[PDB]
Amino acid sequence: TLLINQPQYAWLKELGLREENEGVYNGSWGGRGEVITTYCPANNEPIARVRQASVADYEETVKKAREAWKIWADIPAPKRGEIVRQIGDALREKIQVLGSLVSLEMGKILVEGVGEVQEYVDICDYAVGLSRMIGGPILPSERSGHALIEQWNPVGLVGIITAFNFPVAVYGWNNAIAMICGNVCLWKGAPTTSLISVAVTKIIAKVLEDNKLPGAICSLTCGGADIGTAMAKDERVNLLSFTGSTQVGKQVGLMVQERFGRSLLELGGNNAIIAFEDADLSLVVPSALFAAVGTAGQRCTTARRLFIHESIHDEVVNRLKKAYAQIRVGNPWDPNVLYGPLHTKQAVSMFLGAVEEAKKEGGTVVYGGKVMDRPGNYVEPTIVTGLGHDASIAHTETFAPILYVFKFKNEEEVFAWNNEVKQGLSSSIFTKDLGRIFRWLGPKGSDCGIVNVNIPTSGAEIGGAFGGEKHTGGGRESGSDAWKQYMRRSTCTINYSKDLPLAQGIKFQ
Amino acid sequence: TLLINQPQYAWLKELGLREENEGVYNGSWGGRGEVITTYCPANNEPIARVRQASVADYEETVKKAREAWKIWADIPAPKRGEIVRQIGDALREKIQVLGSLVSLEMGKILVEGVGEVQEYVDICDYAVGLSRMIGGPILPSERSGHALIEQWNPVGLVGIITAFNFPVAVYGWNNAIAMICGNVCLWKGAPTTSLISVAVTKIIAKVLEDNKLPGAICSLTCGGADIGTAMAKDERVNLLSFTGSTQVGKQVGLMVQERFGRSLLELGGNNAIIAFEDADLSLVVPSALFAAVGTAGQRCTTARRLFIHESIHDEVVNRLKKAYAQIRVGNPWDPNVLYGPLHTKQAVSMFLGAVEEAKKEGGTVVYGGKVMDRPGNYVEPTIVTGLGHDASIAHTETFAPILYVFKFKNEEEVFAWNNEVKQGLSSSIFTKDLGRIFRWLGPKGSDCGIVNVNIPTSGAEIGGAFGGEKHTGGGRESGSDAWKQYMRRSTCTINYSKDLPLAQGIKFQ
Amino acid sequence: TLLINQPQYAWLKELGLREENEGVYNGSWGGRGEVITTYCPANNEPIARVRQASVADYEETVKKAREAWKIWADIPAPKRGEIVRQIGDALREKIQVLGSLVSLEMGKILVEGVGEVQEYVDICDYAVGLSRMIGGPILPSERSGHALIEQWNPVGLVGIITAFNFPVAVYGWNNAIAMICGNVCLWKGAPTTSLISVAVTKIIAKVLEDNKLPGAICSLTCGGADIGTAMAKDERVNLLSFTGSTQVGKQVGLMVQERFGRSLLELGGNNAIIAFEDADLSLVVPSALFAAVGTAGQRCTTARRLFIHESIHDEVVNRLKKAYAQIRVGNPWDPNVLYGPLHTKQAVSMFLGAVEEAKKEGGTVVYGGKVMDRPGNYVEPTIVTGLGHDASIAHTETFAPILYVFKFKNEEEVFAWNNEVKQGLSSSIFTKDLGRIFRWLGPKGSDCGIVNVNIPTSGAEIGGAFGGEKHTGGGRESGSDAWKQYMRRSTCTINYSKDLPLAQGIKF
Amino acid sequence: TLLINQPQYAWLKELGLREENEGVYNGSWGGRGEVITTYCPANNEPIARVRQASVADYEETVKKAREAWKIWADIPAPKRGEIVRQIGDALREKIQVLGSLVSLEMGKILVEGVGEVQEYVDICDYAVGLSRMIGGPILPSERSGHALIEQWNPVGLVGIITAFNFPVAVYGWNNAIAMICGNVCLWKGAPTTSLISVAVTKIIAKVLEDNKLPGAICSLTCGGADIGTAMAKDERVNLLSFTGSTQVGKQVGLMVQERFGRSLLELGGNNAIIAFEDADLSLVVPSALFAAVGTAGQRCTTARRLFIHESIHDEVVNRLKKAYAQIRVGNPWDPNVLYGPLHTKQAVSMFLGAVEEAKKEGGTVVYGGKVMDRPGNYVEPTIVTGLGHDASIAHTETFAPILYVFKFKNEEEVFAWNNEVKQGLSSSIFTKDLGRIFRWLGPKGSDCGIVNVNIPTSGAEIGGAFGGEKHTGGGRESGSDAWKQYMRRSTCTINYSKDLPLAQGIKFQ
Ligand SMILES: *C(=O)c1ccc(N(CC)CC)cc1
Repeated sequence: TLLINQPQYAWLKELGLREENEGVYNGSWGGRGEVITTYCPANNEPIARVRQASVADYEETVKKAREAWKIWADIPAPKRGEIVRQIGDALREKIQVLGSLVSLEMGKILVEGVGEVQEYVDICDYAVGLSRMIGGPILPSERSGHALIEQWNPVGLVGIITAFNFPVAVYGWNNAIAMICGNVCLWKGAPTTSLISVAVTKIIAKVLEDNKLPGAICSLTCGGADIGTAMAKDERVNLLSFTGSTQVGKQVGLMVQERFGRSLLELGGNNAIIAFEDADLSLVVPSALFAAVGTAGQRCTTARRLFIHESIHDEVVNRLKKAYAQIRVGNPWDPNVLYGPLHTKQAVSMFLGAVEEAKKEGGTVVYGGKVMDRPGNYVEPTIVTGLGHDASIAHTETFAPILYVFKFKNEEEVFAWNNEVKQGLSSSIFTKDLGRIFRWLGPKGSDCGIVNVNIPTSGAEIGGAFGGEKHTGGGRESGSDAWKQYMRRSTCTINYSKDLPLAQGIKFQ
Repeated sequence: TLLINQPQYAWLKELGLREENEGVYNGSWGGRGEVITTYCPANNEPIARVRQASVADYEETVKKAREAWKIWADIPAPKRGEIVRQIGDALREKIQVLGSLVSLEMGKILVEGVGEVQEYVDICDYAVGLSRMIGGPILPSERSGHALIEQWNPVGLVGIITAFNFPVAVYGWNNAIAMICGNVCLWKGAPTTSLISVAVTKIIAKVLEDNKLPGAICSLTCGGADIGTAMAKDERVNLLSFTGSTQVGKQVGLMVQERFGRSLLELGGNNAIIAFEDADLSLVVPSALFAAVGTAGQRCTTARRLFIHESIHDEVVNRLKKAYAQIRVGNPWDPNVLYGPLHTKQAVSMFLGAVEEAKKEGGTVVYGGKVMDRPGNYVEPTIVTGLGHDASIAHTETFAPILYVFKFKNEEEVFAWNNEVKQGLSSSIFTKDLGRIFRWLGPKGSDCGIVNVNIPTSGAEIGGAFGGEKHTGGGRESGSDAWKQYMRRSTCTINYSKDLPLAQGIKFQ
Repeated sequence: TLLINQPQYAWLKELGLREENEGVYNGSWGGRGEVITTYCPANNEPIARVRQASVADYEETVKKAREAWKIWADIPAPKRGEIVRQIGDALREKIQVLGSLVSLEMGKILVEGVGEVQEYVDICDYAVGLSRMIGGPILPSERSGHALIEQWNPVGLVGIITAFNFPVAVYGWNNAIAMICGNVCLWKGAPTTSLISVAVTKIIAKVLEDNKLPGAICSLTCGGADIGTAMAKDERVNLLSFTGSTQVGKQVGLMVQERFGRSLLELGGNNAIIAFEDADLSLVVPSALFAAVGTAGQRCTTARRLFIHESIHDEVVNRLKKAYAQIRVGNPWDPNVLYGPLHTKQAVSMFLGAVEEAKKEGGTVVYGGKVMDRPGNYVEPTIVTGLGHDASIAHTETFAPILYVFKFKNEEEVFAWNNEVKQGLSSSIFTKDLGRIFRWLGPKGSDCGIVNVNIPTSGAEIGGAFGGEKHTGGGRESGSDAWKQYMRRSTCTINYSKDLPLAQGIKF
Repeated sequence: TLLINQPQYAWLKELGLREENEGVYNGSWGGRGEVITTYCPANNEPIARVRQASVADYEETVKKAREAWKIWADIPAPKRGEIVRQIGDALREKIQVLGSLVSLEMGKILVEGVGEVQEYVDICDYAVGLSRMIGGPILPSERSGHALIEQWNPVGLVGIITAFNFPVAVYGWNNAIAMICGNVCLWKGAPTTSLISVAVTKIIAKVLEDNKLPGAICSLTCGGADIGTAMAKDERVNLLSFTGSTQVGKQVGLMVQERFGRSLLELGGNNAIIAFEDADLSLVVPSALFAAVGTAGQRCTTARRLFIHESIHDEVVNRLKKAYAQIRVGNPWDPNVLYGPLHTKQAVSMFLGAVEEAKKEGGTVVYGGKVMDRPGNYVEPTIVTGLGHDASIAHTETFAPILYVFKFKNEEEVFAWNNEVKQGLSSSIFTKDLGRIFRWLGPKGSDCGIVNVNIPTSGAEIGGAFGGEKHTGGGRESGSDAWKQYMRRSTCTINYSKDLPLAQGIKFQ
């Protein structure tokens, strides 16, 4: 029996969810594709069903979205910002129930569920002001009687593919920025968080409908690999923002590049925390814990590698283990719980696989490493010591709560060890040395898109451009001038004079 | 026998050119790959020889360049700008002999040869000031006692692959920007302009060596497709700047995405001039002429499509016909010449082929279309009417002086025809209508990277970012914030406070 | 009796307004100064009274404001933006009663009273995003192992003196930008719009109070010339944003410059519309009309000079006559009314004085020019022809609905005539000539702070920096990088190396 | 007799200086005012004479510069940059003789004389690139069919009044920026450095004339307070850049404000150095020495106040006195000499008076404090301890090598002590504490325009905006966006649509 049919989950109806929901929106609701059932990862019980998009659904949707763009692009950017502001308020009005759904279908703890929705509300308030600012410089032309200007226009249709772990905010940050930039959007979320994608889409839909705007401006085509690949190969998709694993992201990027389209890739992470001898241990230990076990280690910015100086290595590990024992586990919707279940049953298997490989490669499990004997997809937060820093499994992103601890001696080698992996999302060092801090930020420091000091790998905010380097994709979202990725630059020369070109010996007229 | 061994060409020696020249520079001069002889396209005679890089030479060069980066990247950006300043002066001191070499080996007329070198001089002076400006904003953090900064660092090794038509300035614009940004450069130019590449490298090498800097900061590895492919597949090449055809650029782009590297693609063009009924025809006819026949139609920004409104179609054509008949043909280095040869004999084959396919697709040759009985690779400037705007040969970049003329009635359809091709480099309308001019610059206007008004498609300067959209690659060079393509962005959060994270019910210390 | 005591004006109570109101706020409410009574320009009746600030009130308010700054400047800018966001929402909840108060105490039509409040609401939303963006560039130092950064910090206390014609939004645009930039604010509104100042202050106070912040962050000291003069001389006022007449602003600027303080001046205007022969007359006539008679000619951006090409002059004027006679007059809060009363009785007399002085200078009144025989400060919309462009009364800002119409021949001279006056706020041409348009925007073009094409002199918005040149002050508000005027710049070089200076022959 | 008649100073003729020189340059060279004689501060001997500007000279010059502006303003900004580039070149060619003139007439040592000319050279190279960059943003209008652009135009005539201590570079940095911004310049340098002003003018004059440009673009009218006051009152001076004392600057500022003009004020300084307990003393001692005695303590950024923590107070003071004794004083035009003479005889009097006023204030001279028995205006570098930090002479800018030393205990109070004075030009702290450094840069830190860490108060470069706060004037020169002070902003809304305003119940046509 589906949870949404049980009286205790009647609050799901406040998001407009039913026993069977439509997973396509383009002004109209539909879905002739495969009917998927999503499950609560805390108890493996089925919640509700979503009818995904068929190829024909995708086709019709893309066409409706591009026709809607003809209208949306002619709307002044500040007025597009007004729509985004209204989307912000609309999310506020549903922040608790939507945050509850995120906890229910995805499995993160409630304050992170609500918090993720707040991140979307926050990016909306940000995009409202940015909508009056987007543009380029007026340059002084070297030619008398000419103007030189930099114009920015929408790319057209922005395809948005998102991962499971942040089923609201990742789309949200692409949505808010793309909309003020005059783009229409097409969403294909993770299949396992389909209800969430429908819930958000319903909220946005009403805002567009109340303002007499075509709903295809924020289109939805639920589905899996097939819909996603279609988006990657569709020339009508002017920008494809892909958020997910490196393995899938590599193929999406290659498909987009094949058709000379634009891609925005936000891929995997393997982020390290480095603790030098002069570090504040009262700061290092709790920072490492929450960055490693937060969301059960299912953040792209999760701390997965911990380099500690030889002098303080044993102490920091011992203090970590005593703190790992206090981590409260249970239902994600339980306010006393710090630590929820993994998203899927396969995630649990990957967890055990990495643990076994780590041990085989000489590692030692000083805490955890076992599956919790209880309903749901619960595993113990895990700390592994002894592995060589260049161990294969350590160089591999395992989307699970496993922290590999390494020893080091000097600044030069430990910087290289942070950079020696293929991923390049987030990084952090903990130290008080002024010279070291700036070298860390310099050309011989971290090669990551996020480079932090005395704050763990999860430290980011709206004002800055978010993304990573190398195998992380190189794309950027949110702040700074990240909006430029959602627009096309044109360099324009306007001759307003009555001057004629030099004839060069040629008799004209 | 070689031209360089003749008295009238003794000026070649002033560029340090000999009978056979080493085609590899990395601090040392060498080359053990295939020997190539480059020819003057004006008379099809051998000039001199260059010993190209072997694969082993390339490996050695990359190693030395990356080692040279360790030193170059530690040098303050303004001091890197001082180096670029001296490069500019060195080019100034050799501008006539180098300009002549460009005219001799590539085949553009002398004023454009010198002019191209002048462009490298100008971008150097520009980069000097820019070296003191590159960087990111300090942002206000949402967290108390935290600083949020945006850092920019060199990507490292910048591979530059350039085309034949601008064998100096294309590399030059990439070089000046990359160097102030802290990168080392490895250059592979077009094989048929190898002497020009060696000459430029000698000039830069002397500056680097006079400043006691490792010469591998500006490395050279002359070679063909194999050396290029090696660069495209080399992980040690952080950024690959490719300037060339779309066919080759597509494959280069894919190899780079395959290894999650960075590419900058400046590819083919099929640029259109659109003349409206209200256009000043005394401005249109000369603008169209010079944009079409300039550099024997071998500019990437060459005008290849000419849309004329029905009312003025025949008048513009006749005036172009009478104007074309006055174009002065001769050797590039001859005074007061306007039109030289095509670069290769194969390029002449393409010319004839496109002409044949044109009249087979319904086109009429109203001027030119034939080869000139003269030493070298000389063809007649050509005007073709009657072709449908969607004809296959019209949607193709034929790098020869062929101008396709079309009729249009209204503004909506003619904007679409400019945009319907796969290329998206440059575009121009000639009109006096205020509204139309802004619609042209707007979201419903040209889709090109360069959108001009009352100035032909060749209209571009340093101050702005240069590049195109769609199949042109998306890359940008020179002005605005194009320097960000040669650097990696990091978003950095610095905790300078003594605050500790919330305990969340866990007892630490 | 007072208007606030009559049943039909009971809606005033929704704004916290009483018979007699405190005109001082600094976390606490008070007022031991003189009691002022403001009046309704539509019927010359008293609305309610306000206790203005005494000297002691001013002193304790400044001190409390600078104390509150120690807390406010430590609050991260994005969080300050959140406060400004809540102020925006609080304004939305009172947008109709506040807009009605503006129509009542100031005199503009209801849609503009509401419209002015909406402008404050919009600048708040704008400031929210901007609060995450304010800052300077990290620059590449020429010194190895050195960092070069441009920092921006709040100036501290920002004094805000405002005019009567826009008694809500002018303060609003200053308040929103100043707050995200980390400053505290002291507001001295126009005396004749004291109730509006109190009402707006009550709205902001609750938000600050609900968020457990010191109320002095947005302080209010109602008062006249003496309080304003004090702010101009007070070294504890790090920035004085002044919005008012040129005459007053000049003295304000000199006092602030005397003590090496910072000033932001937004002063008078004498804004011109120029209609060339190639202009769309269907655009020119209604644009000229609304720009000239809007808010009874009481905008700083109001069109006062109209230059028309001699070939279209007579046609334009005639069409303006026919349009002017359809202008609907009445109560500003009454529907379909386009035209309310002047702000004060003094303004009416100044209106008549300019009319007579224009006749004596050789001008001709082709429409209006008289006082309307009705309750309130109502005067007819006026069009004056025949004056020479260099006439004294034309060069003078008369804050009243008077439009001076001139003829011109060439583009060169008419550009000079727009620039020849002392004011330099707004300017507009109506033409289709591509070249002329860019010349208008160029070095030989308009010398004004606002330079418009095919849109009248009142064409402005939030995204742009708002201000004028020459006798208009030179200050800027709202958009672009106008926030820099509310902060101080510092250029910082940071040596993080272990390298020592060159000994230069000396042994250490 | 004059020093320009002794063949030992024959090199003065390389700058085109004669016995009596014209001090007025517009299109022509004139001077009907008083004839001033300038003296070498090292031997109190007359060098040469300069015929200064009469009132008629000033009126003619002003009128001629405004006519020249009509031509100069039509010249594209990048082409104006080319002129500035040539100015930089001409200075390079005369850097040795002009630098020697600075040492002769002003009194600073030769490397600082040549170095000051190099500063002008460098800002010229900086300006060239900037001239392609100046402008405002294109913004999205909230109105359909409307463009919103920010424009920047020259202010017109930029009047420049400069001090004695930097008689080349201060004008230089004003000139380079003002010119590329399209303004003409009127220069009135310090009366005591008249020869330098004329020499600099002659260099620029040759450049302008060789380019067939009206020489009035860089006009010169030598004079004292009378010419300066006329500029401050002149409505035809759209911008007055004043560089000098706070006393004079105040009155200048008031006059310009009286007539609603623009002023850029760069005034007095009273710069402090704060050394905390955790400071590297190997860095502090030489840093404080060179900052205090540099240019005989006649820099506007000279360190005049020195706050040392009580724990390290006695040591640092001793080390300074030990190093102070090693300072090699002599002729400025002589090698290995670190300290030269004061500029005038009146400067020596002010020096002694300040020494006396500090003794009566309870301070103790621990080194120097007396005049040097030798020709010229030579004084001993002085160190004063025991003074109260709020002593009247301590808050006073005495333009002589006098360093007041104060003790402190905690961070909050010593920050206040740096800000407690009227001056706010430059400030420096020396420490390693991460949190302290950021607080120093924060809202509760220094109130100065230059806020340095681990570098003396003389630390400034081209890239950043140079200027101070409070009684220092508020003006900014050189880097960042300081160029906006030389131009006027306009916010331009362009209606390019065919739309008509709402009739509001009125019948039109
Ligand atoms: C002139 O009357 C005037 C100037 C500025 C404003 N603002 C901007 C601060 C409020 C909309 C209103 C009126």
